[PDB]
Amino acid sequence: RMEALIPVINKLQDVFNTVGADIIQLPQIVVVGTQSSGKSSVLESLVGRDLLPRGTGIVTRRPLILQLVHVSQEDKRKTTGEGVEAEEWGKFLHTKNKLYTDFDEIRQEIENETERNNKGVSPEPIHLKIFSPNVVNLTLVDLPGMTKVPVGDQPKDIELQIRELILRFISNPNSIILAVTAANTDMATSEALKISREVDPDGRRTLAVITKLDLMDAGTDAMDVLMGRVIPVKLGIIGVVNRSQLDINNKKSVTDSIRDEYAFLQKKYPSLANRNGTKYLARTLNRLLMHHIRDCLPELKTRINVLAAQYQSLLNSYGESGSGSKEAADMLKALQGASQIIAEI
Amino acid sequence: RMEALIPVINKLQDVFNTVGADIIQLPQIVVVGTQSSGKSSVLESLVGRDLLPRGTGIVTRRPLILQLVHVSQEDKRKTTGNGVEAEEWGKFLHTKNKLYTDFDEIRQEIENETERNNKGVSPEPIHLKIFSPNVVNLTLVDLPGMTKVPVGDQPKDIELQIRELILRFISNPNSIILAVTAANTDMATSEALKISREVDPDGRRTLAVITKLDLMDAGTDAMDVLMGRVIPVKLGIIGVVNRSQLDINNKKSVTDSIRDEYAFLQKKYPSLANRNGTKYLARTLNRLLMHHIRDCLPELKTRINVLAAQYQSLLNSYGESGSGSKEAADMLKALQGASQIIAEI
Repeated sequence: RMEALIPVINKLQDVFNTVGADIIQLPQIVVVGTQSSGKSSVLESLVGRDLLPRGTGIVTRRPLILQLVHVSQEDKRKTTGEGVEAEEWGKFLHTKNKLYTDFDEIRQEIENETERNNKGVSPEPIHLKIFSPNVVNLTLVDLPGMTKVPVGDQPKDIELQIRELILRFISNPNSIILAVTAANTDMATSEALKISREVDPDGRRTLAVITKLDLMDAGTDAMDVLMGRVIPVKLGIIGVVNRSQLDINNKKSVTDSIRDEYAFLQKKYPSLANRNGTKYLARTLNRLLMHHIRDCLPELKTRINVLAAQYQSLLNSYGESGSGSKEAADMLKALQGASQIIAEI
Repeated sequence: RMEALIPVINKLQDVFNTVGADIIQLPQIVVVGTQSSGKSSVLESLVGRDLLPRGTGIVTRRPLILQLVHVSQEDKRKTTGNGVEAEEWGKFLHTKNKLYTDFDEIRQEIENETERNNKGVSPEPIHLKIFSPNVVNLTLVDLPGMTKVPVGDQPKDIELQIRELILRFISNPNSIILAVTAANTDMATSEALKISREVDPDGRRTLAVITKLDLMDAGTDAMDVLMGRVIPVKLGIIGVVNRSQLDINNKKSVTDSIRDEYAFLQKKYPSLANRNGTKYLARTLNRLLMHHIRDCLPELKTRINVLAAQYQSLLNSYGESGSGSKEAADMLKALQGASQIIAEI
């Protein structure tokens, strides 16, 4: 079937990046949320294990394009450091074709690049492909979390740069914003939903994810929110119950968590349990991204053809080293690779 | 979707094999046809390139379990023995985890194992997994081709052994018979269809494939056959136009071949072109095998548990080396692996 489009857009995310993927306006999902929104837990429940750096320190302030590539369970490698085959592995773009079978080394490597003009915030994303038979085909551009208070309600000046970086990605007209908000907070005044209404006043291209449903105060529930009566978003409202830090320190598996999540949703939200949960979240994002890329593909393949022409006339106006011409030349070479990938189905 | 059943049965096809998979009655598609039925071309049009041994000699007289495993185009290997990422590769069960990037070396291995008590025909199948982004998830156990004339109409007595090998596989109640017949032959007296009516009088579990549609005599066509007015099979009759030996020697690609096949079907069979062709063949067989495995799965995992019980009582009757007890022990060990693989979805 011809909805195998996610790997093609993955290749486009790699062929640009350095030359600038912003002007291409690639169809992708931008993950926005605060730092106590369980944002890292929503991603690790899709991966199926620990991955993201779980110690704060002074790091984890950099975009992370997470590319989950589904494989069959008969597709295995040799463990890094030469038998015993590895069911899952990973590849960083900056390390080229180096293999990563130990997920502790993968998690270490994510933190090794987030720390390396950047005054604490760097716009350059980290490209990481996770090959696994337990994930669906899905790509998520993960952005640094905001503070749960507005910018003026906290001292650190660097927070303005964080919202600048977020607006840089969600200003993409072809980006789908996945806003993550906790249930034990005032979801009508969420920092994730608030900043999404800036580039998308209606809920046209925004899907809301409500986390930590079991951490709400006694006597209330998210029934009014999970039924589409509170948050004005139009791509859907999905509630999940991810792993807590206590579960991770107790080495609870994602498999055990999604099972206990289904039980929590059947007891508390029986009439809504089939449209919520981590399993439903991954299935919806896969279909949502596939349908979105297909709709934006004819626009994208014209966008590449128009941009290369205008960059060519930009080189001639430059005349006959030169940093402006070197920038245009590299961009023209990236568009040549982009046109080849689109041409190959 | 939880149609991850083709890799599961692929693992079962490997976990048995040595101990005997006949009594397990695995859900699989058995390809039957004559020497000149274009059966080998129907297999290479699904693989997408040359694969099967193309020199006769006196060999290729063994079953071939061909397991096409789809991969994403970002899933590549190192070439056996230049950088050069490998989009496709292969692994033989007898060579364990050895990699095969040169497809000429893969063809060589098929003939190295098909030649190695057997008096010209060996029931031991050759297990070969082909990982490729240009194939669909599909498994086809290919059996040695018969003679175009009946057994009594040719001198070699080994043909009786050939018919026995086919009847051994298609007598499986859970096997789907893929009958391959040429269009320039009398399909009412086809050697492939007639042996299929022995184990399957109606076309309950038989799909007919008509090849070489462009090789029919002037003034005739397969319109009466592709409309279900001739061959009494019930899973469907699909006609294809595969590469000839002239096209293979001229290094024609399968992409160009299916290009000419679609054009031929628009000219000669305009009202039926939509339900025929190689693309339709792979798409139909992929759904056909997936649905068949899902229908046979609840009974299959009951069979494994019952067989293990009956093999246990068989050991007890044996009492207190011994080839009969060793056979029962191996079957209990293989069924132990089968039960674990089935338990994991």
